[PDB]
Amino acid sequence: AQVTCVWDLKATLGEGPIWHGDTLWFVDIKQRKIHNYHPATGERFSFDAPDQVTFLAPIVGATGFVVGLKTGIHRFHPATGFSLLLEVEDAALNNRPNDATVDAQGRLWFGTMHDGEENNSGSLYRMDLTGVARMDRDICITNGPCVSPDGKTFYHTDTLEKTIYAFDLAEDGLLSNKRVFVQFALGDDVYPDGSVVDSEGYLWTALWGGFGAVRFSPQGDAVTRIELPAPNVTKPCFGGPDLKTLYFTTARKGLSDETLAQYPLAGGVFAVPVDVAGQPQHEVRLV
Ligand SMILES: O[C@@H]1[C@@H](O)[C@H](O)OC[C@H]1O
Ligand SMILES: O[C@@H]1[C@@H](O)[C@H](O)OC[C@H]1O
Ligand SMILES: O[C@@H]1[C@@H](O)[C@H](O)OC[C@H]1O
Ligand SMILES: [Fe+2]
Repeated sequence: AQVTCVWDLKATLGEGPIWHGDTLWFVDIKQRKIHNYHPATGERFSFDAPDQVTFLAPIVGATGFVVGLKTGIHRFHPATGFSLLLEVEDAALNNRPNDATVDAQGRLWFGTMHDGEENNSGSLYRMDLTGVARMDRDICITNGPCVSPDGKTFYHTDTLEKTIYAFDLAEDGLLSNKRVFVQFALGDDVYPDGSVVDSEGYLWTALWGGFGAVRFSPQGDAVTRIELPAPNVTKPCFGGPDLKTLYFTTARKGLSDETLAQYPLAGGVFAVPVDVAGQPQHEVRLV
């Protein structure tokens, strides 16, 4: 259908969109901002973060959000700012968190990455009521943790290796039976960024350098591709009254001034109606 640039925000690294409280929340990692977009009114709110902020997740029985800062996992509320919840990694790695999801058990799955985007020092983490467990390792840029509606399949992306993996997800939160789900052969400079799983179990993957997003069947076959006037698309997010408005964050990061003049809406927020609803956002169980 028609794609609308609903917020010509020109973010440096728009990322981590979630639908919460009937509005769209997301981040600009590199401008260190949390953004909030109210589609019903067009109202926009922005909050400064004391470090790069990479993901947002709401909390069971509590206000505010748990967020990924470069310095660790924090609680955030607009009224009180940021407070450290826990550190996950040696700061010496020059890592930062990146993408995250909340599964149906209130577990927060989030990745880390080399902030310099060169070292294979990133990991996957599972944060729940039993603590924080390292689930995978040795990945330069992690991305797009997500779970299927039935809770039995978990997807995770190695962006620079152009590969999405699928795992069996057990009821105690353990992973097994890792296998290639999709390896990207869509162009020299096209990499999978963030992904979400829709209500039918199909995977939507935003394309870095691919000017859009691709919907994949549970068997790993592309069924639909959405074009946006922005070379780097970072993550999809289902929102709107019935989770049938697919929002996308995008990024100006990595694009030359010439390319930005050619694609000036890069870094904007885009919305397109789709036929299959997304999954409802889950809240993290912190205690
Ligand atoms: O600009 C990028 C910077 O933000 C990142 O930290 O390191 C890689 C650079 O390309
Ligand atoms: O650093 C960026 C990361 O945050 C994004 O998820 O994938 C693209 C990278 O350039
Ligand atoms: O080769 C891959 C193909 O199998 C998948 O369906 O679409 C993505 C391609 O990269
Ligand atoms: Fe990402």
